[PDB]
Amino acid sequence: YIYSTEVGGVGGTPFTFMGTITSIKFNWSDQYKLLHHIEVKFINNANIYATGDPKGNHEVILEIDDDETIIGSVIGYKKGNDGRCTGVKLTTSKGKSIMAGYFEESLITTYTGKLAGIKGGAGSAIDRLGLIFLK
Amino acid sequence: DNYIYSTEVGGVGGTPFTFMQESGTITSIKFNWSDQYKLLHHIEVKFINNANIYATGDPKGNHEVILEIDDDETIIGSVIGYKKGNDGRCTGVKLTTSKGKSIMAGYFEESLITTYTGKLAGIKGGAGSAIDRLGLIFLK
Amino acid sequence: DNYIYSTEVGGVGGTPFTFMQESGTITSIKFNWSDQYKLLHHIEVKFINNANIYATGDPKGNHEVILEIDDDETIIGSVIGYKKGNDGRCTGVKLTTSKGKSIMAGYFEESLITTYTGKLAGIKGGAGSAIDRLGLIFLK
Amino acid sequence: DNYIYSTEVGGVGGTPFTFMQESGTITSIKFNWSDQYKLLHHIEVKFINNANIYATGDPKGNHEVILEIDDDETIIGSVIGYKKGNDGRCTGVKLTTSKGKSIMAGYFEESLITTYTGKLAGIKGGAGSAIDRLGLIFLK
Amino acid sequence: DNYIYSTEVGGVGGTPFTFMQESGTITSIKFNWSDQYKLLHHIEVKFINNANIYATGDPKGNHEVILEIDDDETIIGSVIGYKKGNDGRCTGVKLTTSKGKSIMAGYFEESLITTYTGKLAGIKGGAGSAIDRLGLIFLK
Amino acid sequence: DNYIYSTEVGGVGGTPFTFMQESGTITSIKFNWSDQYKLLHHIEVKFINNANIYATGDPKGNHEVILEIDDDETIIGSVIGYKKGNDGRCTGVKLTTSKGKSIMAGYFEESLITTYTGKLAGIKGGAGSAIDRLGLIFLK
Amino acid sequence: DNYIYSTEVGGVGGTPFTFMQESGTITSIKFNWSDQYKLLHHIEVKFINNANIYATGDPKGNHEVILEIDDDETIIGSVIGYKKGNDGRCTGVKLTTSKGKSIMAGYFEESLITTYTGKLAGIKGGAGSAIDRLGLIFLK
Repeated sequence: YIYSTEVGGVGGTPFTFMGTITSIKFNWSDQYKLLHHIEVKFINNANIYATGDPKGNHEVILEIDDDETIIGSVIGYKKGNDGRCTGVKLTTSKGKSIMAGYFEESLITTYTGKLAGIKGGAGSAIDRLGLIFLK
Repeated sequence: DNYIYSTEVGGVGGTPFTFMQESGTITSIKFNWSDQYKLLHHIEVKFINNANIYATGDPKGNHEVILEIDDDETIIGSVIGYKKGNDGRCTGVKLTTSKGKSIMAGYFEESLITTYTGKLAGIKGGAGSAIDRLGLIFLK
Repeated sequence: DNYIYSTEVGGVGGTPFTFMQESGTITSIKFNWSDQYKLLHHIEVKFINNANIYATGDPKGNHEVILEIDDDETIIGSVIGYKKGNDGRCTGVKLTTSKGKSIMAGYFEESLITTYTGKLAGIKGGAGSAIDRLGLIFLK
Repeated sequence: DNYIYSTEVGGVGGTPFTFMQESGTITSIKFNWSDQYKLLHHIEVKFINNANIYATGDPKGNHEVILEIDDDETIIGSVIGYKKGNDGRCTGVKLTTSKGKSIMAGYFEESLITTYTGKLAGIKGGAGSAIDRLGLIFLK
Repeated sequence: DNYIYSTEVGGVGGTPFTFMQESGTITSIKFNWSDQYKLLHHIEVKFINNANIYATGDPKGNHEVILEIDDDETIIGSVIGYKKGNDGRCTGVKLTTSKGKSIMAGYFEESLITTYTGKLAGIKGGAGSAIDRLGLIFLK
Repeated sequence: DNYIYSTEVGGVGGTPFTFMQESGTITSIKFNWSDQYKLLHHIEVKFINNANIYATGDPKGNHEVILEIDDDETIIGSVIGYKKGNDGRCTGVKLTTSKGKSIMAGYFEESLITTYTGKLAGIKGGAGSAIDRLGLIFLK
Repeated sequence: DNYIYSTEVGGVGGTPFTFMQESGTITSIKFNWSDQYKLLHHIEVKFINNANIYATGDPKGNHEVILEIDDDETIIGSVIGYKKGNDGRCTGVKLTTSKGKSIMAGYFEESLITTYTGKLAGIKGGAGSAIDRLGLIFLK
């Protein structure tokens, strides 16, 4: 497994969810321009692993075929100890793509391959998010 | 199953519907929608080797689109717009086939899902005044 | 039949027409339409190895387009605009062939169908003042 | 005989013309047109291994375009703009070849035909003040 | 000949020029033009295995462009702008080669020719104050 | 060496830095920059098989970007914006890899370098308040 | 020679320069230019297996660009802007390599040359205050 850089702040409760992700969901707000909540289903598992309070007015879901990889990954975030995740654009190997939240401060173009989990911290909002892939 | 169920999105309201055939694939599908309420209201679905039209929800909407689908043609680009929550609704659908055919009906102002892809084999959900909830279904 | 029938779309009005030949395929097809009423009004259709012009509905409209079609050339992109309902009408047609040839006729302001694809072999429907109803037909 | 005749479009007026060679192909084509009247007025056509210019209609127009055509080069995109009816006229022509060459002449404000495609082998029609009527011609 | 002569376009005025070799192809070519008069005024042409610079017409124009041409590089996109008539002139030239090189010179406000294509092997025409008349020439 | 040193561009000011590892490559890089001063201010760099974060210059800037880089992924498109002269500075960087990944940081209003390409293996330069000077380094 | 000389363009002024090495190729190249005078003013050129910087003309200009060039990377798109005449000057340069790298320097307001393509092996010309005259040079 390959662990992307966790970006955003140091706040909120630790989460680590790690089969392959076969669905992912991003709750976000216009009022605060933050990611607030994430859920993640796995490949042969009905269980929904979730984190942070879904207090936001939009959500998007990306379903992901068994053979489909992420080729284009970007997380928007505010940098610093006092930080937060603000947005995410993902693009797959089949042209599928999702845009969530805002990109007004800092960015990371992450590592690419088959998305295998996420890790970070979450409270009111998503304090910190880093992706995980295969080789 | 020999089948992949997309996430049913929208609300928990209306009457359960499930359209599939023992060895059939969707060969045609229709979406009624309104400008006044920005909702999907009605759906119909024919299948291969079967004249029967399976329908659901009240077609009270002022537009409709139909996609016919060749026997060997797959869905490669699928998106459902919807309002999230227990008290939710479907608002729009874009489909794109494996032959460049594309239909786009509805509004996408709140929430989205980019679904799974393959040979469209049925739909599942709930419907009343409008389409409360919709999830697609594919082969392997 | 050795034939695939597109959904006839539009209303139930006007006189039934059906154009197909024992061993022809459509070689030419014309669409008359108006700006004043935003309707298809008239259609004509020549066939391979046959000089006869098969026509329907009154050509009262201020524009027309013709698509000529090579012997080996297929339809890959077919769309009919229409008003839905028992008291309905066809409003427009975009066709695209397998050589990049394409025609746009009339208006697409209410409802659409993306039809099935193959070698265009005839048309069927009803016509009066205007084209009440149109469905295409292909080989397999 | 070994030839495909596009539909002659436009009116029934002016003097008959038919330009073809026993085993030759058009190697150059010219279109005179006006801004004042938005008509094609004059055409000329040389053929392969033959310096003679076959011409028709009065060149009273303020623009002209010439398409030269390589020996192996085909027309893949052909369109004639025209006013429909017994009382009709040709208004414009777009041609596109198999090397990306293309020419645009005149106006397309009333009616169109997307013609048949292949190696252009002659033209036929009628011409007077202007080009009353034009149909193209191809090999197999 | 082993050669294909594009149509000389423009007027009948000025002194005859013909730039050719028994076995040579243009290696470079230059177009002088003015903004004041919107005409081509002067041309120069080197050839492969010949240090002679062949020129014609008075270079009284305020811009020039040069296209150098690799040994294996062909013209795939050739156009000459010109005023038609006995009393005529060349106004512009766009060339595009087989390596994406291209030059644009002068103006295209009246008439055009899309010429034949191949490896450019000379030019021929008439020139005085300006370039009265220009035609290109290719191999087979 | 086993390397290729791009040109260090910008000024001669600040403290010398050099980040390289004995048989390893940059696996991640970060650029801090400001809107207020239109400068690169700080850089950090992780390497393959090494948890250490090597950094330089004061991160007083209001934006940062990070590029992670797969083990087999190369830089194919590299550009550094900078103010030239003894009293100079780096103002921006665009990088593009062999997987379409790309990052933009800072401003490009004065001077540029399109660098050498291959596997990014370290950076070298000088830094103080800001990044006085930056040059990249690749594997031969 | 085993070398191809681009046409030197611009004026006849300034001191002759010629940069070439017995078996090497340009590995780097730099263009100083001004907004105040819209001229190229200075050029520098490193070569393969040689740290020496060969330069010419006074760098009095407010911008510079550098193109680094991989060992196997060729120029596929080369253009020099210049004022023509005995009293002439170079105003700009666009280069494009065989890896998508490209640089734009100075102004293209009067005259151009699209040069010969291959591996850049040196430059020659004249320079003073500014770059009076520049021609490129390639291998076979």
